[PDB]
Amino acid sequence: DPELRSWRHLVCYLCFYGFMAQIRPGESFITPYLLGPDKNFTREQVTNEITPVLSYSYLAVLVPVFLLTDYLRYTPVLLLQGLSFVSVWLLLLLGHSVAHMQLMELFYSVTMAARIAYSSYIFSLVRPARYQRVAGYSRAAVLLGVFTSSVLGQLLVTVGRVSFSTLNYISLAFLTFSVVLALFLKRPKRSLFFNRDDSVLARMLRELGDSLRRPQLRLWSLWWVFNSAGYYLVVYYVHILWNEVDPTTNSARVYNGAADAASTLLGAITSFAAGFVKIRWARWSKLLIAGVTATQAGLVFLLAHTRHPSSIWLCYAAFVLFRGSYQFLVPIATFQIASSLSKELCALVFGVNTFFATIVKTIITFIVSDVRGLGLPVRKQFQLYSVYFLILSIIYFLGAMLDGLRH
Ligand SMILES: CN1c2c(O)nc(N)nc2NC[C@@H]1CNc1ccc(C(=O)N[C@@H](CCC(=O)O)C(=O)O)cc1
Repeated sequence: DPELRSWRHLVCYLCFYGFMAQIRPGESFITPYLLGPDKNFTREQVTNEITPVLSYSYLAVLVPVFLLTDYLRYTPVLLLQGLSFVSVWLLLLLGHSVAHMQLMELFYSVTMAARIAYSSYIFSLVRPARYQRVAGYSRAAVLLGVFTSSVLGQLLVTVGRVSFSTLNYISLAFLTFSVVLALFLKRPKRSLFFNRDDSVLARMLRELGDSLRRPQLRLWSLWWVFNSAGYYLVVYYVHILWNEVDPTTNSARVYNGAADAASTLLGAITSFAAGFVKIRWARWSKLLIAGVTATQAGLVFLLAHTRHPSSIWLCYAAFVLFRGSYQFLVPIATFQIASSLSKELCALVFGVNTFFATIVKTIITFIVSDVRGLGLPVRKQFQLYSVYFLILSIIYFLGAMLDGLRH
């Protein structure tokens, strides 16, 4: 056992690493960079040969990372997420082939699988009497870092007048700094599943079928599997659609970072406003899902049918409201699933729901989006995503009536 770190030097460093690990100013401007005059990629190569590999590689690495997150005690995977972000921005700046960007999506899928490597790091690092204050400060440092990277990426592009290549070298400097900050993180001695000194598995399975027959876990897991698979299929491809609506030559008029900083600012407001709604609106739960999914059905339809370049701000508003609609139902889903679950059980169910949502996301993106399937453009596949939410909101509205008139 090593020497214990100072407490104020620990929380001010977890909230500084969790702030600096989100600083990727050129993250919202990857698609205007790939579809720009610096990359030599067709519009049909980005939406049908590169971006479906993001959902393929996410399915392949979600279970290896989630096991390696708990086996390696959450410090090498926070380093793997930092080194895969450098490998994304090294393949952005030095990659020219389509296979160089399919590899880039492979490295970005490692970082998306390691998004829980920081939320579960401070869970095992901090004692439970001190955890909810540190998890409040950390989460408010993550969503401040996600906000201020899109603001810094927008101010460098619009006000600063830098190119997308220069912005990705600025983003590469903020990402090598996040690798150095991940080296000085205190590794925990025991983990939640594998490193525990002790069975854990036996207990889990035995305490699962009791919790599997809960009408709120079984309802919101089906939301997490299907209504979140269609969510991320919009977020992957909305930057390809914004490059089609307003195909500007000047990089300073792109405003992808202002539309992803506002969706983070609205995503933090609706997630805060959901915390006073998790319990008192849990009875009218299928009607809340069917009301938001039908709202997401109209916003994705509004994205797919705005064709004039002057209505690019309507496409920016129909995605800030789309991310605000989804991030409203995430604290309600996180509460109603993990209410009567253990911490080992809630880590399993949220990992299984994210895995099953990645199977649905892979099945749709192979049929609808991939060139080996249909090979649809981003407008004709956003019309299929619009009727995907409309099919889902009708199923939840029938469930809010065929289980709502039985009283
Ligand atoms: C970088 N960006 C991108 C892009 O713009 N264009 C292509 N072709 N490929 C890619 N690769 C990945 C990424 C677009 N795909 C994603 C994938 C995942 C997220 C994501 O984790 N969103 C989180 C919020 C975290 C955040 O704000 O980044 C959410 O819960 O909605 C957001 C966008």
